[PDB]
Amino acid sequence: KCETIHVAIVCAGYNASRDVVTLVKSVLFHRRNPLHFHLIADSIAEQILATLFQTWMVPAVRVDFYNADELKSEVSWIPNKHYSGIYGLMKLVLTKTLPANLERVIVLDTDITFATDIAELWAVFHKFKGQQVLGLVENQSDWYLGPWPALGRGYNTGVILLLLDKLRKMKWEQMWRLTAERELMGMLSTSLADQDIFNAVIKQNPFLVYQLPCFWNVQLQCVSDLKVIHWNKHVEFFRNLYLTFLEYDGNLLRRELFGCPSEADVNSENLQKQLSELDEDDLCYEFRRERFTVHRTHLYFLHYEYEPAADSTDVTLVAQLSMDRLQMLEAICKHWEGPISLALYLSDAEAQQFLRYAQGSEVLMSRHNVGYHIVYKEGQFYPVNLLRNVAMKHISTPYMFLSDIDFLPMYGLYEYLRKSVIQLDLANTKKAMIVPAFETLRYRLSFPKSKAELLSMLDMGTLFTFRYHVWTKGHAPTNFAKWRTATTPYRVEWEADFEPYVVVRRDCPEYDRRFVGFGWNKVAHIMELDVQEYEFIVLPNAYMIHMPHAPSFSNKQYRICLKTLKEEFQQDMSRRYGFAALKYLTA
Amino acid sequence: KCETIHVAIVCAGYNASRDVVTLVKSVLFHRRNPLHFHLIADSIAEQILATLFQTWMVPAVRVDFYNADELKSEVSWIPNKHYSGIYGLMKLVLTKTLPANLERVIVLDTDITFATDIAELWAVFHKFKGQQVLGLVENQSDWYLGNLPWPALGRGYNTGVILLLLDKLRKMKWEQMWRLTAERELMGMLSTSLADQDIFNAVIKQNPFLVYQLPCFWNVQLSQCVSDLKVIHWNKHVEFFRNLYLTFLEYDGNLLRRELFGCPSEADVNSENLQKQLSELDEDDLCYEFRRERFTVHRTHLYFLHYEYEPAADSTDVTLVAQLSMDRLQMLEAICKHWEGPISLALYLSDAEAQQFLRYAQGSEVLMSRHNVGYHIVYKEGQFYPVNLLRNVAMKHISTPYMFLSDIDFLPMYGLYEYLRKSVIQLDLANTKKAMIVPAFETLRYRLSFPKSKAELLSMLDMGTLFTFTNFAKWRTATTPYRVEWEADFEPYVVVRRDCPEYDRRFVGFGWNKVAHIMELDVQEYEFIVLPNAYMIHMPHAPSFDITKFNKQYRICLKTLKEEFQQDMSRRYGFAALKYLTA
Ligand SMILES: *[C@@H]1O[C@H](CO)[C@@H](O)[C@H](O)[C@H]1NC(C)=O
Ligand SMILES: *[C@@H]1O[C@H](CO)[C@@H](O)[C@H](O)[C@H]1NC(C)=O
Ligand SMILES: [Mn+2]
Ligand SMILES: [Mn+2]
Repeated sequence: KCETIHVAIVCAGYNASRDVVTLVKSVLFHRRNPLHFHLIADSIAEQILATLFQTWMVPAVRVDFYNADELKSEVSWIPNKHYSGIYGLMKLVLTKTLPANLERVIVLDTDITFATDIAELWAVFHKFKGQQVLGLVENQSDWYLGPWPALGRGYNTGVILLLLDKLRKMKWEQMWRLTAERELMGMLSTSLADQDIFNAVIKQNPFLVYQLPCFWNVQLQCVSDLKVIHWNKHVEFFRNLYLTFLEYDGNLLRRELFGCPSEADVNSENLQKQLSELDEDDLCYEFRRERFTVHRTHLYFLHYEYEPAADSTDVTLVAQLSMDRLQMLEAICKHWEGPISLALYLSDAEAQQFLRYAQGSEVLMSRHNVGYHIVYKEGQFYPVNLLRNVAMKHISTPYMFLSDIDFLPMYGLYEYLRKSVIQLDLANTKKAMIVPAFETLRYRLSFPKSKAELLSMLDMGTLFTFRYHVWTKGHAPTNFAKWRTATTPYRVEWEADFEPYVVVRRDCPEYDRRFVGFGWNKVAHIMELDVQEYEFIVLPNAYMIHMPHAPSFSNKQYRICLKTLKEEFQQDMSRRYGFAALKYLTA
Repeated sequence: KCETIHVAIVCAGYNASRDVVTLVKSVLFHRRNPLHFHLIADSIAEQILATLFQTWMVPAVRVDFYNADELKSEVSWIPNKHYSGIYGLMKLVLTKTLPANLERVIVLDTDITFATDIAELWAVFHKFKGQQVLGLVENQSDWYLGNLPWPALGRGYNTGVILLLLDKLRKMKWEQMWRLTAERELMGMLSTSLADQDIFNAVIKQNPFLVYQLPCFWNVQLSQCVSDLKVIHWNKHVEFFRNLYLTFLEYDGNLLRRELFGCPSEADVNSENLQKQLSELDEDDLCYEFRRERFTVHRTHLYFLHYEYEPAADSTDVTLVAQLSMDRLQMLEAICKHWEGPISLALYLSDAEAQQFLRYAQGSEVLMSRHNVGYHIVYKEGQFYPVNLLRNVAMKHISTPYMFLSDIDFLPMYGLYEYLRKSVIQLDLANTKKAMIVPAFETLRYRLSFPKSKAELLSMLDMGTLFTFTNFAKWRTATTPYRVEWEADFEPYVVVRRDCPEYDRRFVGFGWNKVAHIMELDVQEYEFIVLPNAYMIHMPHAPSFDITKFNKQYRICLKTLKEEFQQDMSRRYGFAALKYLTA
């Protein structure tokens, strides 16, 4: 029928989070039933996958999280060759942690790929008989034939089918615990973690197992017949399946399936709401719809480790990019030694291309303090403020430096900003520190190593003020004339369309998502800063340089619609704040 | 069983060719039986689809072509408001054109998508009874029920999906039957609005016993009856069906090369030679992947977009030839602004990227205004950028006697096209083996004012904003084309006769690909002539993913491929080759 199929997965860390996304893409493509994922996760996986599934909005898919750390005390007495083995052991205790009403589940490891509809494997449960409660595929390796005890060749636990009711009725907890203790007296440690334990139980209790055909867990023989693949001539085809699912557009999987009632979690309810309230006749409909659009988000795509800073002064460089600016990553890493947060607007293919590039970069693999957040492409305009908000929400520091992927910061800018947060008393007062922005017209080989070199180059016409030839306003309030000779930080007041690059405390106002596509977004943000009486201080020894780039993908209606978005922003601001808004409209 | 299912499709033109590839993807994803396609095609479709199925190498799939142009006289007497309707009319004559041994077929239109195994529809033939020979789904529009009309029975029927019992149709003298009906109706109605469909309906009006009505769900006309829907007919609830269409558009066609699990096929001979060549290789060699990719066959889709070439009066027309990946799509409009003559492009894409490119072109006025650009899709496969396969695909399929072998990242000078034509006449390229060199420069400025004369070019060089990409002084001041000799690692951009030697397919990835090509031109005694007034400029761009590929072993293997080229050259030619080794 439309019965819901229940899938339990243990997943800890960043790699497992990626891998489970790939598994889930595989199940969804061929699925025809509702799905309920029970993710037993550590804190890292729980955060990443929680946000991921919230923003994915897959119809008819429920996801429950179970804290895996709170489970280690159940299996930590069983020694393992690899510490990660403890997570494997946790399958043994699913009967305890899963809800009591849940009668049967399919357990999968993260390196499993589906090649068919999961309803078939789920249907195999009906062929169980009597005291059969475990469904497993023979271990296709000769590990147990030549080592913990096993029944014949033994069984692989990458794919397990559990009758939870019967397992609870048989008091499975006591049984596997006794078996484990009894065998652990002789064998000192488990090599293959849960797998070992399971085989011993099935060896001791050969009535428990129902052997699944080889083809429900193809451990990489028996291409039509192969249905579930397990990684560790026909290999090239399956590697192409795996690559096909890595790169397959997750957004295509939001497809609804009738016959079955769908569930719109809570975010989908409100999205449907907002898209209904809209005026379809209005010619800026795409702008309003992308004001409310929800993108798949995969936080912390790569391994991440932040080292707690002594001071409460640490600063994160925050930026966003699409694939055409991948070239900037390493450059920034050479110039900025502190933590970095990046929102990357990619397609799934581009996400995996980025994966390969980053793993093949010495600088990127040596940096563990850069969080790379993937916002998957959707719709027609570059959601610059969505991206900025995603990057700036997920930082590990009290202060952040809001930059572009296209600037290279001054060498030593990071430590200088920390000294500045101390010097300008950013801990006790509401201030926005400005980093003066300059530009170059072609890539250069010697980067200025001092403000004196900066000034010499500027006097030769090889460096210029940022956007100097198009919008001299926007950075003119910085006053580069007095910055030139200044030695003390100095205060500047707000002017129309002013758009500096600032370092601020992390809980500052976010960007307004109504301004999709290229427009007056940063200007609106700076106005938001100025109403809340953020003080604009220019730093006498800081600077950043914009690298030249080709334009990225100008209809008259688009100009008109931006103008209407600007108007509606000023009107929501007049209502939002009050008399304070007036000094900005006269601009 | 392993019984073969026969599918006949009428396809003319470029749009139809893309659409039929989509149809075939959807059939292959669900098929479990061998397949035999009967493609009734105009010349364009025959060229396109012949190459596509040759390179696709789908197991257990046979493809026969029937020249549709030689069939026009069968139906041209039936006037239509659309000339394209003529190809529709050709369904009426399948009993004549399909082979005599062929008992039954499924006829499909190009805009059909399958959602299930085609053997189910094929089995529906067994429910036919008595004098029934035509299987059709009711027409879901109200076209025949009112003024929005040819005679029809009730709703009428949709002709996008038809089941034909060819034996009984031949015994019934079906040709005279529908012809009689067409003429009788044609005396009253002056022309057909919907072509073959009308005539079919007229027959069913006159002969209501012929039809077996298929359920609506074998031909869902979209312009309700979701699990039960099996075949979709294209023309809120839309998003589900467009997502199926997107899912088949984006599916990796190469995955459909999987073997038929129950039935042994023979994969013609293109797989026979691929298998031979991949067996003869030495797997112990550390450049095995390069050698394996020397012979890989990539799925190829020539003329992915509408193409229309205007025959040149004189025999001097030149084609700009180039290759690109998705990351350089931005360049197309620029090249079209600089080169008004014909263009042939090899695009190394995935299926998703191919459909994204379709969208991009559909939204570009400069690209839609140009009908003289051929877009050839070489679908990605393997590990290295098959640059010379790409160049060869692009340069073989041109419409002109001469070709300009360029790179996607240069913009040619304005008016280069006419200059090259005038040059082929003055340098007598019709009677002699010559390679005209187009001097290539480069800029590091991203906001460049493109020089509109050689004098402006030279000033920009004198101010340091342009630089070379020989005696530049001889070119600087030259006014006559001049001859230059070959030198080590020589690599100019040349305009040559269309039958010059092709690129050597062993050079996968970036290395001595062009060096070897130019070296071939020099052994076959082409003259290198520099044009004094031609030039093209390299525009700065973000790097591609070549930047990732270029492992130590990859450097070693590229140098090894150069060595092996020189060695095969010494064997093929002789002492004339030695002067290139001494370099
Ligand atoms: C996770 O993958 C990264 C590279 O993608 C690797 O450096 C790291 O060691 C992996 N973590 C493991 C194997 O625990
Ligand atoms: C072919 O399809 C394209 C869509 O890309 C359309 O713009 C064009 O008008 C079509 N031409 C014909 C003759 O159907
Ligand atoms: Mn910029
Ligand atoms: Mn280039």
